[PDB]
Amino acid sequence: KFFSYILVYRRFLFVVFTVLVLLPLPIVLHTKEAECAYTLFVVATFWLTEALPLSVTALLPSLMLPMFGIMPSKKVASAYFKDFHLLLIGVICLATSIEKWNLHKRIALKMVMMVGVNPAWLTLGFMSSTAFLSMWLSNTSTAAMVMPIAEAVVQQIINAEAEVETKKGHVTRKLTCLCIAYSSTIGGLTTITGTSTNLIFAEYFNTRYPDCRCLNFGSWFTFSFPAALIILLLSWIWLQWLFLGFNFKEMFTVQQKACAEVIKQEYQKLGPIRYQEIVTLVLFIIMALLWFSRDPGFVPGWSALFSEYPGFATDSTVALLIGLLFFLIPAKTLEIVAFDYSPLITWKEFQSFMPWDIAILVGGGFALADGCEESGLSKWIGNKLSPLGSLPAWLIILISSLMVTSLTEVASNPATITLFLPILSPLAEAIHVNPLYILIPSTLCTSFAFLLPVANPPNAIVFSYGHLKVIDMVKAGLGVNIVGVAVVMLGICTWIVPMFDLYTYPSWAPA
Amino acid sequence: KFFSYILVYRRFLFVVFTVLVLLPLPIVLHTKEAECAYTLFVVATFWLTEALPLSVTALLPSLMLPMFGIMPSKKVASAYFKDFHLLLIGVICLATSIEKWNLHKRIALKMVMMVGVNPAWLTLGFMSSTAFLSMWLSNTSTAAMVMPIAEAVVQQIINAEAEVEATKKGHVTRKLTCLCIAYSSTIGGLTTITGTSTNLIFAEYFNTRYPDCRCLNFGSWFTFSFPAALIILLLSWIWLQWLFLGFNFKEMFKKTVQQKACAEVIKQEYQKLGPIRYQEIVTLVLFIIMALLWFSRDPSALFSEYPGFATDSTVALLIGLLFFLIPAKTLAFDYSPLITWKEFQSFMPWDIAILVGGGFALADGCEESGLSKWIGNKLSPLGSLPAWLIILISSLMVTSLTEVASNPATITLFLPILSPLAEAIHVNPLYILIPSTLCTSFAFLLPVANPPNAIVFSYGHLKVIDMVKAGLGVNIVGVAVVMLGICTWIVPMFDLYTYPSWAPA
Ligand code: NA
Ligand code: NA
Ligand code: NA
Repeated sequence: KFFSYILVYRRFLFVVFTVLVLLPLPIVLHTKEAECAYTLFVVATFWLTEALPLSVTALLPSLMLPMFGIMPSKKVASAYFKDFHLLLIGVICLATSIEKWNLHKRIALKMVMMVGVNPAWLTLGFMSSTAFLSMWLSNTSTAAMVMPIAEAVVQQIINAEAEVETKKGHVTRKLTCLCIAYSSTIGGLTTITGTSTNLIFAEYFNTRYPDCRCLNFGSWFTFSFPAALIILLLSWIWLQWLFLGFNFKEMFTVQQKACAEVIKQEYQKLGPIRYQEIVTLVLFIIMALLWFSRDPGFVPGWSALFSEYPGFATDSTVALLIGLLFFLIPAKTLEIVAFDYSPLITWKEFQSFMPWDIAILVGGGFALADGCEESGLSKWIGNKLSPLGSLPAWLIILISSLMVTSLTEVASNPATITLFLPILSPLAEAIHVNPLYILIPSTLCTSFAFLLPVANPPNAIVFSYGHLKVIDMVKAGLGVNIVGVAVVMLGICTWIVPMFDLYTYPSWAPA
Repeated sequence: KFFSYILVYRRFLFVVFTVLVLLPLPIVLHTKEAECAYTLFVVATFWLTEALPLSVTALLPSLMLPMFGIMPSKKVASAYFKDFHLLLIGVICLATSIEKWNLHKRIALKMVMMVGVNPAWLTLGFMSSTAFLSMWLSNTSTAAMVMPIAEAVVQQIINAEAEVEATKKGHVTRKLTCLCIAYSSTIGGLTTITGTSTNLIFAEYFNTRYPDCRCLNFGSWFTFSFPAALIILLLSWIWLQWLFLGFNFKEMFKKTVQQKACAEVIKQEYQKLGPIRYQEIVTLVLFIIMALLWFSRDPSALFSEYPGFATDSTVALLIGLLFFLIPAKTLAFDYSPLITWKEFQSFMPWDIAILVGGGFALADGCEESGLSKWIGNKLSPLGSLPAWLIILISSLMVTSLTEVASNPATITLFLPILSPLAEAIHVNPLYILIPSTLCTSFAFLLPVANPPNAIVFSYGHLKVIDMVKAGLGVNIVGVAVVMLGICTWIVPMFDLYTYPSWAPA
């Protein structure tokens, strides 16, 4: 009798139960830092299991932090719109222009005609291309720009699968989403400028250790490319096994010819390229080049033109500058010339197709991280990590790597690395084991945020495309994170200590 | 030829021309004040001319200020989201819950049954209800909540007239109702500190800059705002009913063959709605809980160690998020929470949020660039003119420049300029700040002036010339009434003639 009533209203009952069961944490402990811990636990629990919509959960910090007195409501609101949101708006303008004029369909059909009919090679090509392109621009930018093309490819293959005559389509869409999202292994690990975490680490190391000049482009790549490539290959294998099937003999039929014929027929139906598509392609190229030319790290960029106000113009300035141009560039004339022209995209079309839910979710994650920093919660974890000097070096490395890769779960990678570096470096120098030996694994594992969205902006951008099953993302991310941690361990043990000389105390380290 | 190509591409050519022609100012002056002034001029020109979408123009500060070097892009992005947006989200949840479950039509039909079918009495009732709601709710939230109900009212009125007969008058009535809601929202907002974010910003600025002064509170603000608000509301109602429908003398005070038929058909519509059911009542309960907490918690008294941490936006979020988990319908056997995030997303004015954030960022860049100090220095020699002429000029300037920028942005821009000016002329700071704060809310000429105007104009019944014609008269009436109130009754209560002890010498 009552069992059915409990089963039907499981979400409401679970929400109430998890609010009340963690309630003793604030009242007990004299209300010191368990309030922010309780807020984080409740929000994370609601994020793991779909008790509430993800954006509704992201709005919870705006309730909990002000009432607990951790930080004022004005500051919590100010934390909801950040630089990433301007970047997202700028990129979404371009994405709307791409999809409205069927440029994505044309690119997808051309790519399918060229190579990649087999799903395994298609996924491998997506991962390799996204990983290579993310070497230079950013994780967020590349994950945002290459995702529409992959979605178009998958949609076109699904449409052509009819062959003049399902469960496979959605699982392939999830696999494509995850492989685009998880292609952070090359995008930032390999190059110092690839990710934010790697610029912050380099700046901190140079400031704290001016004598050591080993960290530069062409030396980060040497020790980081093998590990990142191994992670990429193993993650591709793991994703191809988890979703769909893996057969060794298949990678090592008339349906393929029928699909190729359908794809060719559709491509011919597209016809010659249009003016709007040409303009959109040119603006895409200009945006990508401007992102690449901000600060390559080996040659001066255009930021040297502004070499008086450093850090003022970020990637989002480029995104906005090239995206707002879509609202004023003429697309069609209303040759009657009745009233005026029309823009490439109108605000009506931009309001839709905009991931407002993703913006709210990332804002909520930012607010939660800021609330954790404001209270003595992150500092508490860092101070708990400090008294491990008596432990062996490898155990210290493993504990630090796991703690960093699990604390970047709910906080942005730059915030986690900026928090942990001042904590680890005195700990590294307390023992005589080569502070790089402990700094490298932590900064490598900080970017391994493959679990849940909002942890990494690429994850949220990919999550924006409707395949909102968090449990699948968690299942894939656990394996990818384990693979990444294992490969980082193997690299520290094998490849990195020859060139960085991580076994003995260096001269540049303080005595 | 050339002329036809210029005529078709008006907006593109105008945008390029305005960007290029004002470039001499930053190129020659080489000062941060000039660059901020250039950004202000470009944004204002695009807002009046509407060459670019209002949100697209609002995003221009985040592209211009970082490039000019005024402040980093991170600060500009941080300036786009404030407590007003949290309040807006919290109240849009409730508005979505009201509209989805057909509560707006029920309230509309009950109101029509109560106050008959005469358009002027309906307009009076709408203005009174909107003012009462905006006394506690923000003007944007008040408009978003109220406007669907009046849309239902007018749609039912034209339906009844068409069926009884079996139009231009109905279109005029819809225009008048939209304008009256848009104005009355702000008119009610002027009454209280929490009615508008403009009053909250002014109050916090006055408290921070003048800690010694403790005059401002709910009671004082109500005492010197209620008479002016009532007079302005009544005169604006008279102006609106004279403009569109035409004035009446005695037929207004005082059944017609069509009247009983319309009442009857409204009655059958009301029974066609059916008895009140679930997915309602709970909406009313949550709304009255929101209002009760709004005028009970903040009249606090429970969170004393943290004063000002929890505000009306916290209560709005607390009540609104309950619309995402309370079950509505059975069936996976998972229930329905009375709102799906898709429904909230297709109701939330994201463009309004971006526009207000852009205004906030532009104002913040205005203080950071130092342009506000330059404006205050240039306005300092106003001491020669009498105090009444000084306040008249200040109020006229504020109400003229509030038609382009949002009310909170305008007030937060002008407070750091006006407050030192009051101290310089050795005059009571309140004597200058209060009229300016009251006249800041008088933004009626354009949809960009305040978000309620944009919400009203979004329905497409109104057009810009009618809004301008009504807003000019309402603004004149408001300025005159505010000046009269300052001259007559506010001074005896506040002793504004003498220089206060809290103000620096
Ligand atoms: Na990257
Ligand atoms: Na993270
Ligand atoms: Na305004």
